[PDB]
Amino acid sequence: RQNLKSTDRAVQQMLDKAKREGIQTVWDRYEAMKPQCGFGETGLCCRHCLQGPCRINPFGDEPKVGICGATAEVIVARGLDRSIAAGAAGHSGHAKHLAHTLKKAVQGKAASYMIKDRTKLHSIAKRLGIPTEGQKDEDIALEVAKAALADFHEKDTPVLWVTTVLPPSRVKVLSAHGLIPAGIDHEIAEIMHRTSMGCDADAQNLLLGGLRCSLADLAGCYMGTDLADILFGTPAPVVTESNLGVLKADAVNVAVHGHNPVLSDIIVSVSKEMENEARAAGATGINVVGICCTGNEVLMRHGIPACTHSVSQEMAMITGALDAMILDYQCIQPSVATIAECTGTTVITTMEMSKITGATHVNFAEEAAVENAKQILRLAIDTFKRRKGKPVEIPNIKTKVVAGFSTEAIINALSKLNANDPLKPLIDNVVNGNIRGVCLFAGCNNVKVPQDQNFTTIARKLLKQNVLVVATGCGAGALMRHGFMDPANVDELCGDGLKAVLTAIGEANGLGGPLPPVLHMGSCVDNSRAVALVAALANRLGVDLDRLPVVASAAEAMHEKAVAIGTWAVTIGLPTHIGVLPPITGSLPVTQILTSSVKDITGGYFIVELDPETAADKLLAAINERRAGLGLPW
Amino acid sequence: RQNLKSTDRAVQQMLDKAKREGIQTVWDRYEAMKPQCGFGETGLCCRHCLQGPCRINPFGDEPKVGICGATAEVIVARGLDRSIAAGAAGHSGHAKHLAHTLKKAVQGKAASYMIKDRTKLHSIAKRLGIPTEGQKDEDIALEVAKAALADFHEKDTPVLWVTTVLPPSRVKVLSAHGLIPAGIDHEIAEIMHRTSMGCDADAQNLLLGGLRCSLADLAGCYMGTDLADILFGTPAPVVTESNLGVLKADAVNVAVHGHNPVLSDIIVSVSKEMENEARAAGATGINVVGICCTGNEVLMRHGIPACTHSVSQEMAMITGALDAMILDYQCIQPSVATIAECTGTTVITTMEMSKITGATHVNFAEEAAVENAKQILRLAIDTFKRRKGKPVEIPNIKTKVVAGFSTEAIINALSKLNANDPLKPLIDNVVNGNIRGVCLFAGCNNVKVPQDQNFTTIARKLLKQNVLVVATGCGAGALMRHGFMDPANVDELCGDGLKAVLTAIGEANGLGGPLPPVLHMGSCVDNSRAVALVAALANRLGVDLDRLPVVASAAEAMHEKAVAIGTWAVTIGLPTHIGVLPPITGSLPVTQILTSSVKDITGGYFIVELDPETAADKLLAAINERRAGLGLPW
Ligand code: SF4
Ligand code: SF4
Ligand code: FES
Ligand code: FES
Ligand SMILES: [Fe+3]
Ligand SMILES: [Fe+3]
Repeated sequence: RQNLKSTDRAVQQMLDKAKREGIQTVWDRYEAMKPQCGFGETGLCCRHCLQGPCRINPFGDEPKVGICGATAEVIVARGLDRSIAAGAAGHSGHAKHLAHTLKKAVQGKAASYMIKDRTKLHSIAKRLGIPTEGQKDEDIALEVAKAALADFHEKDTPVLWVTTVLPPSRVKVLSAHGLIPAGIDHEIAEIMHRTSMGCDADAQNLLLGGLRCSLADLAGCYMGTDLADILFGTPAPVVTESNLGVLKADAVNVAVHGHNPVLSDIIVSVSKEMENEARAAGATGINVVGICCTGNEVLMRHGIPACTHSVSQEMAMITGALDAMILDYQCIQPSVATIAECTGTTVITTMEMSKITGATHVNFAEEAAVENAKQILRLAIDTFKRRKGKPVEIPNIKTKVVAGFSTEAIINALSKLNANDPLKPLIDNVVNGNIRGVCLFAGCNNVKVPQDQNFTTIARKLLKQNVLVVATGCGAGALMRHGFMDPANVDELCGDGLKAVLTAIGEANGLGGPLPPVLHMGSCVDNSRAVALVAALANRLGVDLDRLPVVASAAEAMHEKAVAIGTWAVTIGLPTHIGVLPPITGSLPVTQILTSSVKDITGGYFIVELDPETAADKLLAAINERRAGLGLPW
Repeated sequence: RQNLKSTDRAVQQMLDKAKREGIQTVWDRYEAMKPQCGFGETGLCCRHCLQGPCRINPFGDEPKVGICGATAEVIVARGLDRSIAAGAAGHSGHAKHLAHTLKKAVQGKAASYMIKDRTKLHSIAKRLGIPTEGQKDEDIALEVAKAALADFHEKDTPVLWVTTVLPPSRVKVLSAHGLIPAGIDHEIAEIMHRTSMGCDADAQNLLLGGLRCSLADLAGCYMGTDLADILFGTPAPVVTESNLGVLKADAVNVAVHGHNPVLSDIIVSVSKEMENEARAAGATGINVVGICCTGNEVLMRHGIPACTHSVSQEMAMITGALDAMILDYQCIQPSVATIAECTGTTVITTMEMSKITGATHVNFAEEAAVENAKQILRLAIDTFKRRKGKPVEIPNIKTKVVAGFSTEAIINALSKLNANDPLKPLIDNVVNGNIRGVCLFAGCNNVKVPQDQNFTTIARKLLKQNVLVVATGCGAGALMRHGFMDPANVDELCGDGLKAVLTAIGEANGLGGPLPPVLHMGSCVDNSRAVALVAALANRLGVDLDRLPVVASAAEAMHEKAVAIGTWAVTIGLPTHIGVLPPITGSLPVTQILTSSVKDITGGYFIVELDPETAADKLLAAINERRAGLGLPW
């Protein structure tokens, strides 16, 4: 039964096709891996030196300790810290790329890029303390780019993409515990050092370092969103579609996959100039579709329809209609390069540090972006021509998606109810119980969990209990593909209080109907937008984030990046659910820190719960405990 | 039989004591780990996301590929790259600490530190291009410290502690392959990114990134040596002793253990001012002894005797006479904190990012170094008092050690034969066959190998074949403890040609006898001194390093740092032996790159050989192939 693999009907249909065609999928590779190693599952394995591999039995007799003397506590904490550092390295590497792109753009070195959002640029400069009065925009932008790059290393200030984005009282709590990062790449390196053999060997000390590195990840996320908004525009509400039915047999279908809008944004613009060239080849046009975060980026800004996400990404190929898959980095199953031989798809890498054996590599340079995009799209057009006459099987399955809810857009929507105190109508409805609290869904799909099952099960229970639900990344992807971003489903999905608020906001925005059930706040770096919203609420209320009825759920987490995000959610003060097991259960002391005693440090805490109906109850309890702490009914 | 555990008789004696006293050692923890996991041993395990753990059978049936599609090639290369990045993070973290210390010293913020080697400071400034004429030393030093810190991040120049230390022709080869690092912490982060899930998935591309990150490690090593020489003095020839017999029952015995001379150098100086305070407590004085690299640092500069190294570090404690073990970071078995409860030793950590549960922590600040050192040494004095009346068992085993052969010191010794062309007498004797070639022994001991057995077996064979042998780190430690640094053993150990050269140099230096059989070039960062010597020889000859009859051997390697060092030795052009299995054999394509096709990229290559008599033959063949390529007899 394909329903045990994915709850998405389009994915189920393509799983049937892959099976009859003998094309191995992620689910088949998972089945072939079972049973998985219990040492790795519990975190009780270490390969940090050539005396290893070392392992510790979770229970029973020897081995009980690593060869060097490393305890279970130490081994588990060191492994977790390296995962946080790896996640930080990815989000902040993405941000660094955008900083260099902005710098090039304003220095005259990359004319395909420009300041598109001047309002965003000036507001970021003001937040950072960079003067704007009497300065040319290009000079302000150069200073912002230089400040972004300076946050990667030690200097006379800490990381400003932490200290300028959280309220002073939160920064103070963190500073008292030594948790403010000194530099993003500095912290990543310090983790790698401290976790190497014969260094840090105290679980609490190790985990404090991990919390600090998670804040370096947050800075990378926030910097990425900031810079992408300057370069490509801050999102506003947009209407599009999702799921495999957005592919079109009669078009050149091009997926943008990976992460950085420096690549996907140009593919979108250049594809429109090439419509007549695609038509000369017998297509109707070029149909750009999204996969994973770079898909979210172009969905949020341009309404490009999302094809699929995360674990099911191979299924777009199995249709037979995917002419090209254009990749930068992160979250791309390398299986795509071999599946392409069977499906005909042209898989194209573009970044020097992210190649896949068997894929075609087209170097992308920001200095030649338009030229490089045309070379890529001409490969896609050629591939379309080669499938002239082949039947394709595109499931006729799609949902309507309203998205584009940046924090600026949410504030603007609320301002239609209260022009000069936009956050107040949200707060009023929390106080009166029409909004019980807020839950951010974030993160990936994971082959261990039937695809989307945790996201939808938890979201349904929260929505019925009047929780305002926001989402990013492939959590937003799951919810969009199951109709949670279609305002036509508000009546079915939402409790009466939440429906009343979504309707009041929507009617004030001229929609004649509500906002959607779930607000799509963007890509995974755009988890930083949720931070901006929550920090703005905390500041408006004069309380810290750990007193707000706000929770997060990485319900189906996979990537090291999702571990980093969950960790900074805890660090900034949120109850944070994770719906898969991180490799921590082999140490009860480490588990106790992450799920309990960190409350006394940051006010946040992990909630590890694999059963989604139980997870929803635990998330509601966390929200309601925060309501009670504010003196509110619940 | 303790000879299967260690070839060091003092270690054997303490293993007997530990056994009868029920104190578990590293060897016992290794026995309890057997059989070790074959997936980890071969590199065929991945835990880079929460879909894992993934494994690949080396041979047979499924699993054959990771869940995301990662091949054996990819998994092996990604794991290796993360080990290189971790090694870079340690050596360069050490260097960064020294850069901040020098900066503080010359800004008036840390008066226990100063410019001790003004000649070294000016020569480093000249090498970097920093002007010195008409500048105050403190201003030159501030500029050098600032340049050191700038090499950690991207800027308008590549990493100068690579490009200014290798000859232009070598830099050109590396640059053509994209291998020059852009910034030290930048490269570490880029490795962590590219090796995270769904990123780089091409073995050759991954390994090129690893070679580049290994050059970031080299820069950290060279920067560490440079800055420590400025602050603490460039080594010159010194005579001391090694092995456990350097402990003294009637003294306060204090081991300095870990890595950074910012800590050990001050412990040495302050201990002398506290002699009368130790005597009031009934001791003869404070006897500072070394373990691991920080021991090597104070041995090289001050003649502090070395107690033990690497795998046998617990044995110093088992004597019952070790009153304190003063730690900073790296290579410290965390077992020491629990062994201390049985032996009475006071284990003291000092660095915020390297704590050990159960050890006493005394924060060390460079701004208060002397005060903090006295607090630490008073704990040691108190511990001595508590063992009044307890028998101790110090093996009466020690060797004489001549050390202090910095590259400056080697050039100066050679200059007694040829004042204005000091390298020429060395080259002349290579040409005439009195010196067959040069071999650098480097790296750790590893519990899998009977301690020291590979270092001594290989060195004996090379010395008899007239190879000039230099050593660093715990390879120098092994050789010193077995008499290879005592000039009285030249007749026994050295071939006639090598004896003739060591005698000619020694007699010209007024010794009435030879240089020692092996030249101790210092700590592990001081592998950079061997680079300086080899680069100077290459420059004098007008050839690149990959034409010289110079090889390296990490004969008993353990730490991620040793993997990084071996990798940069290959990258700079050396045949590089490793005497333990790195986790690569699960991929034949990766093994073939590292042992064969990298020759076409850098001219260097790994020689993986666990049998030391065979390794010696392979190293001699590599030397002789280089002689033949220069047209020399062999
Ligand atoms: S660091 Fe310690 S626990 Fe890890 S592999 Fe090495 S000896 Fe084993
Ligand atoms: S990155 Fe790929 S091979 Fe590694 S644990 Fe995740 S699914 Fe498995
Ligand atoms: S023993 Fe299986 S993850 Fe290491
Ligand atoms: S399966 Fe043993 S190292 Fe992972
Ligand atoms: Fe993502
Ligand atoms: Fe060392």
